[PDB]
Amino acid sequence: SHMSICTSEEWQGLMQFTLPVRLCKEIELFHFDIGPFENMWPGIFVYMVHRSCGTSCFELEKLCRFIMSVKKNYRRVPYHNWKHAVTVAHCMYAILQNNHTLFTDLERKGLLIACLCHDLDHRGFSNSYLQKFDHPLAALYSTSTMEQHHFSQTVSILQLEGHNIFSTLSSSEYEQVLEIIRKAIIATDLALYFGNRKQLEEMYQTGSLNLNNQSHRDRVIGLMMTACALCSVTKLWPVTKLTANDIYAEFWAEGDEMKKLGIQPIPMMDRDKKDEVPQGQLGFYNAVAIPCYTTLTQILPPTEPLLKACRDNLSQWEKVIRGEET
Ligand SMILES: [Mg+2]
Repeated sequence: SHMSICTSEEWQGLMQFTLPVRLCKEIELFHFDIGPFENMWPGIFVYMVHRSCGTSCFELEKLCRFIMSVKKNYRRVPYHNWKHAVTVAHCMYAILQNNHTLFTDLERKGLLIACLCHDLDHRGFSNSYLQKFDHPLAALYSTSTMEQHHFSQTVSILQLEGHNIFSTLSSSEYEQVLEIIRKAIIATDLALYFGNRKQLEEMYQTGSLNLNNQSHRDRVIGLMMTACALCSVTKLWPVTKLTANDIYAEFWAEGDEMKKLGIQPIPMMDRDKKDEVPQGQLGFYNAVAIPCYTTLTQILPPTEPLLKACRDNLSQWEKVIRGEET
């Protein structure tokens, strides 16, 4: 399937990697920023998998090959890259650690892997772009185009020799974890978030939400995936601000291509309309981020720190709009 594969030096190096003692405590916190520790990113993921799922959950050799090959199949784009993948996986780790027994062993291992793989082989182009210009991917995947591709990429990596970390699961559990991963990755398509959140909010307010109901579990997991995928808005302001720079760098490049195809891009993707960014961020926080973390906190009380951090960043964008930026 034209997948990149890690080298022996790469996965063997990870196998011997040891995570500094000081970071063990930091990694448990919601606001942890992996940014200053690039060389340790693969190791941080191994650590989280081991703490959440156990050191024997996966054959170590296979897990290290899987991780280093996943890294190699993320592209050098400004935002939807390897750093983003590990950042999202860490948010999931923090959510799971704080709500551990609400999720099964199968779900925790599937969700950590889904987060690491949720944007696999992203090229820096949105579903809007692929569908507007009839990219082959849009023909193959009519909706949630890039997300269906990310899942396909995930399965392709598992299919590489010695990379299938899930093979030791019974045939029933194997099928189940692949479905958990497929649904989780598809849920990262923000187009689906709006309806999912509205539904969950109503089930919560009316008291019909039932975690013993599979469809309800699927929706809760979907909201968790959205929360993790957007977690840059829950970091300390300087981190959130720096990440916004990368997000827009990617958007502006897409907008440049649209102009070449004769189409005016939306203002958010127009590098000649940067003055509109602060209000654009306000709109995103009000329509997507705040409601997401608000409903997540209602369903999973321990995730409240994400909501508090999101609210703090909304306030920061409001300060920018008032001309108080430093
Ligand atoms: Mg995505």
